[PDB]
Amino acid sequence: VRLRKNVCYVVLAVFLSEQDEVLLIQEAKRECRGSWYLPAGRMEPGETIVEALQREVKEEAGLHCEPETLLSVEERGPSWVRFVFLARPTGGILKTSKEADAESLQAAWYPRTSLPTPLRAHDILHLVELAAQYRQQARHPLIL
Repeated sequence: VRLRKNVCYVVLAVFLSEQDEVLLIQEAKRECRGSWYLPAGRMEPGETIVEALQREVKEEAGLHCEPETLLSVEERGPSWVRFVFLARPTGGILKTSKEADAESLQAAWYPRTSLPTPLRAHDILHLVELAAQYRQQARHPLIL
């Protein structure tokens, strides 16, 4: 729970439902306004990694969640790190266009196979595939 001063630590949530839908958010940030991404943001000092994840999901999408696995850990140089969790919903209220504000314009569930446009960046396509693969394996355990 101690963070280095000149390091940026990011958490990102991939939700992939039993109906093969992904939870996306429509960015209110001026630097990518109206583009679509996954719930994500920067860890704050004093929070655990999973507390950060839950806060960002709640702020951006309105939902309560729990992590199911860590799907990917990425660095971009030594001063940027991202923890990409698979998460699942455990309560809260989906934050729709009714609540449009500076945290997010809306949150919405889209078919993994028919994602909205424009996407903020195309790295989440791979992160979503990781989730699809984990879900596939979980439903096909292959016990003889």
